[PDB]
Amino acid sequence: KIEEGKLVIWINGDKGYNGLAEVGKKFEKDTGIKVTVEHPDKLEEKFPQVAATGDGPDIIFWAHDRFGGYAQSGLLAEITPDKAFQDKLYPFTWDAVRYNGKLIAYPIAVEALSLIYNKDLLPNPPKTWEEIPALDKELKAKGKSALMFNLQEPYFTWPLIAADGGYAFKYENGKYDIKDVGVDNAGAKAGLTFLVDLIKNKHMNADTDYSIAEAAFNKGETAMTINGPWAWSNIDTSKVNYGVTVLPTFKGQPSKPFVGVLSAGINAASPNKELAKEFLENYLLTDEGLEAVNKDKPLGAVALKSYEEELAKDPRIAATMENAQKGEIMPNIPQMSAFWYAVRTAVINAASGRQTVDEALKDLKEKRITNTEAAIDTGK
Ligand SMILES: OC[C@H]1O[C@H](O[C@H]2[C@H](O)[C@@H](O)[C@@H](O)O[C@@H]2CO)[C@H](O)[C@@H](O)[C@@H]1O
Repeated sequence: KIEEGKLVIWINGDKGYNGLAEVGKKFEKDTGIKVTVEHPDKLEEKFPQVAATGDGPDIIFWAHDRFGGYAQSGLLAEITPDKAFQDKLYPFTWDAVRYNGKLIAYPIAVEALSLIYNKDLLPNPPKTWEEIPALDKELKAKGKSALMFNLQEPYFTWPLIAADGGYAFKYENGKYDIKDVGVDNAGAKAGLTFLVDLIKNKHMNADTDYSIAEAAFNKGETAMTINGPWAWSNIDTSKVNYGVTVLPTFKGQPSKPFVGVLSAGINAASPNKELAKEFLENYLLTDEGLEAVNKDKPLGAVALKSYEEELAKDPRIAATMENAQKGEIMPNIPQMSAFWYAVRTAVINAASGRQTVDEALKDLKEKRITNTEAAIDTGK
């Protein structure tokens, strides 16, 4: 059971959890309540099974896409901020994190992937994916690579896949249709085919993960990488001279990155619901609170209007918001969990040569997605 008179927060390791501890200590200073920030492995998978026990954290921090699934399972406490508080944050930020015509979590900040490039050895970055192969050959002669990024997570390869009209679930107007899937259309296949072509011709390695790709760019071994605002902190200290720019276009069409919204939800089992609300509204979601977190590891464009006006001057955040405009907001429906688990396998198998592109994306749409939806509905 969860301890009453205490707050336990979970947040992913790539975020600024040490900054969240500072606001935690300032909270303990004022209220006498010990805040314990944690960042366990696979917390998005760990939360639901533990929340249904047994119970885990009081607050859970993750992008909005998974929260609608949590809310369906009755895991999240219903929040009630008044309109005075809602006006402090951006309206479209509240729209993401709204499920079933109801608010389920406090949104913190919005985040979208951008092309991060080393401007000392690549002063003129490529505007197209199509230019990268030839650029890689020029750099390989110098003993370096053109592009490296996490291929093990489909969040990073989605931008290219969606560039020519690849989508997850087709909307109508303020709705989504789970029967209508866009992961096996001309645009999705073309996007993935070009990516696997980069692998086939040794311009990028299929086993490249987050850690390896980050190491490569920050050590100065690759010219470009694709990542969000959270990664900027480590590049600053690495002293690599870099810039943040619009993602490469494919067939003249801009890449469409799935835009996320870091949001904090209160556990339904938590006996510290008031303290949770007290912490988030009055300590975290303030200029002072977001500074602490943002200084540790950047959040990107934040939901709080007052503080966002300050950050908007920074050209990195303009480039993040430019990539978000071209991209589109993630759905927050419960099926996004099964979607992500299914697409992940499909992309990996295609990149490893286990399946061909057409085989993987056909299997994804036809069989894999539905099997995954059945897996989580029953016990697994
Ligand atoms: O790769 C699938 C994964 O994508 C998103 O996860 C992002 C997240 O939005 C970022 O905040 C950061 O943590 O990087 C992650 C990529 O590993 C979805 O939020 C997530 O549900 C999904 O499984």
